[PDB]
Amino acid sequence: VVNDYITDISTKKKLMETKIEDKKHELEAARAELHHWKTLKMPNPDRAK
Amino acid sequence: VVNDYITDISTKKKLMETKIEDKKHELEAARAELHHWKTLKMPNPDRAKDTEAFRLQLLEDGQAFIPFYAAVEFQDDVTEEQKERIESALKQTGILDSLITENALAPTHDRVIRPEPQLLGYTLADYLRPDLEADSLISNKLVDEILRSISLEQEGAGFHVDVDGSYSLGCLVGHAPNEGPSKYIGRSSRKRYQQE
Amino acid sequence: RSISLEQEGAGFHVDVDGSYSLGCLVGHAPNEGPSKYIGRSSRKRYQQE
Repeated sequence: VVNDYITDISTKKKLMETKIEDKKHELEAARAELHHWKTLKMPNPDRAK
Repeated sequence: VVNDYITDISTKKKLMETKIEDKKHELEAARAELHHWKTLKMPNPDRAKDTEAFRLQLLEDGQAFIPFYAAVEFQDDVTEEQKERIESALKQTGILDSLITENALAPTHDRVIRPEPQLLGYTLADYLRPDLEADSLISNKLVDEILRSISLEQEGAGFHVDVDGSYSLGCLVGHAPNEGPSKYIGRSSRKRYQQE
Repeated sequence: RSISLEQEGAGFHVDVDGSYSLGCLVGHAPNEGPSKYIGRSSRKRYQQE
C-alpha cells in the first residue's frame, strides 16, 4: 500500500517537473515579447520578408 | 531493493500511460483537422473576422455577391508562373477576395468591384475568363467588364494590376512579393491547397 | 494633397468614414482599434500597451 502511494506521488512529481519546464518556456516566450516591445524602434505593418 | 525497483518501474509505467493518453489526444486532433479539411467546401484567401461577419450579414440580407477568385479563371495559355504573379498582385491589391455583385453594392469592412472598363491599354480580360458557378446571381458580362476594368497600365493616380507582379491604385507604384503559387484563381489551383 | 478623400470618378479616394473607391473598386475598412501606426502618440500608445 505504501508503495502504491509513493508511486502515485512520484508520478505527480514527474508531471510537475514537466509542467515546470513548460511554464519556464512559456514565461521565456513572454519575456522575449516583452523585450521586443521594450526594444521597439517603431511599429511594423503587415509585410513579407 | 526489489520493492524500490518495482516502485520505480511502476512510476515509469504510469508516466508512459500519461504519454500514451496525450498522444491519443493528438491523434484525435489530427483526425479532427482531416475531417475539417474534407468537409470544407473551398479554401479562402486571408481574411479579417469583420469580412466574415459582413458576408454573413450579406447572406442574411440577401445580396447577390461572389468573391473574385471564385468568379474568375486564367486562360489555358497563361502559364502557372503568370498565374502566381497575377494572383499575388491581386491579393496585395485586395481584389483577389473582393466581391462582385450584380447590384452596385457598397461594402462594409469589405471590397467590392464595379463595372468600369478601362479600355485604354491592356486589361485583365485579355488574360482571364469568368468561372461563375451554377447558382451564381452575378452576370458573366459583369465579370468580363470588371476584368476590362482592371487595367494592366497606369495613368497618373490610376488603378492597374500587371501580369509581371507590378500593380498600383492611386498616385503610387507597387510590386508584389512571393506568397506561394496560385491557389484560389482557377479550378485546379483551389484544389491544390486542399490536396496539400 | 495628391490623395483625395472624395470620389475621382473611376479613380482613387479614401473617405473620412474609412470608405474608399479605388479605380473601379469601392471598399470599406474593418475594425482596427485606436491609431497605432500614424503619429508619435499612436506609436507610443502601441509600444506601451
